[PDB]
Amino acid sequence: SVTCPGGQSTSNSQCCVWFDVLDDLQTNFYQGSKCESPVRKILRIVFHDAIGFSPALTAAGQFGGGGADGSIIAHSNIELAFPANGGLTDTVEALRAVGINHGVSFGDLIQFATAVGMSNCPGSPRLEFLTGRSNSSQPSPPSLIPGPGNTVTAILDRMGDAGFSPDEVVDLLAAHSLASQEGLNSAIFRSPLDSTPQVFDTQFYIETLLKGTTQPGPSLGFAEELSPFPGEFRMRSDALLARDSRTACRWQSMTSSNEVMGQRYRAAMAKMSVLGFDRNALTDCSDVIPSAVSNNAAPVIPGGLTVDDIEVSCPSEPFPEIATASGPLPSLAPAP
Ligand code: HEM
Ligand SMILES: *[C@@H]1O[C@H](CO)[C@@H](O)[C@H](O)[C@H]1NC(C)=O
Ligand SMILES: *[C@@H]1O[C@H](CO)[C@@H](O)[C@H](O)[C@@H]1O
Ligand SMILES: [Ca+2]
Ligand SMILES: [Ca+2]
Ligand SMILES: [Mg+2]
Repeated sequence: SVTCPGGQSTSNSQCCVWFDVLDDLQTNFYQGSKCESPVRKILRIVFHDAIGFSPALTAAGQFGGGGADGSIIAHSNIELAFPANGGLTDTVEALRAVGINHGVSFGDLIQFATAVGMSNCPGSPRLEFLTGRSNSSQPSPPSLIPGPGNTVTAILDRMGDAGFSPDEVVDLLAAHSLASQEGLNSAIFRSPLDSTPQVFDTQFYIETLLKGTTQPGPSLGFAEELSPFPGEFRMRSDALLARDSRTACRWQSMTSSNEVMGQRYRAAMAKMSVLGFDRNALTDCSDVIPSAVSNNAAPVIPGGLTVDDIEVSCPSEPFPEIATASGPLPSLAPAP
């Protein structure tokens, strides 16, 4: 182990630079270690950056993309033109300057920012952080990012090609527990995807399974479905994934334990963090990531709804026993 200039101990000298980056991101990018829009955006970026990897394209004699190579920043001119990459400009620009001023690769920076961002959100696991990804990259081919109107088959197909099994697709989606939408229905800008957009918990999995009864906006936008209460937005792909036979059971098993959800997501994320790379070539700097405060709230079916309102879709196991909150129906405020 080594002791960096500032006095912090670490297992590798290549981790030292990150303590400075941590200080920078928390102060400025995160505006005081907060769990607001900046974290959710970075979470969109890390997914959109890494999934630009496709062994099948490579098989068809084409460039399949370099994965988590930081290409979304390096080639933002091309990638930010992608339909799926709307609303990310200001975030890409802010990160570009951080990577430049610290001499760290874009690929590594995006991964670091994700782990650090999540620590500011109660309930989040301590994500793994590897460093050593090259700073060079080619722009990602278009159409490698799954969209909200895609069919479950198409989604599982794209993710499978990248290396994720259906279970892992459900695990990765835990990120929607700290999410809102800004571009699917602008009339309800920043409507949350679950009742706790600042808490990494199982509410997302529970709420997407409740019967859709409400139209939160003046109209139902593109790829929008009815949600269980005012202020909450339900994306079509989440709705289908929650109920599809190929993913239903994993989804349901994610409702009762925050601990299990965290562990699974963390594992899935570690796998996604190295798409396009060989982890044996990277250096482990996980010890730099701070812990997130604990979330002790129990998973609950909100607003007087009961298990009778849950559209059970898994045939092999009963819906688990969880708490029920008293009414009335909540009305979600926009995410910050
Ligand atoms: C089946 C794959 C997925 C689809 C189809 C999908 C689609 C979307 C869409 C359309 C939005 C709304 C963006 C907007 O209009 O502002 C969204 C938001 C979000 N997504 Fe995904 N997503 C998927 C997987 C994931 C994964 C794996 C992550 C990252 C680990 C993630 C993280 C986020 C976050 C945090 C937001 C919130 C952004 C914000 O509040 O500004 N999603 N997702
Ligand atoms: C990474 O590449 C960009 C150009 O894409 C450059 O401006 C930046 O300084 C490079 N960073 C490092 C750490 O080499
Ligand atoms: C529920 O009420 C909230 C405020 O408490 C709104 O944001 C939402 O659109 C709905 O009226
Ligand atoms: Ca990429
Ligand atoms: Ca949540
Ligand atoms: Mg009822």
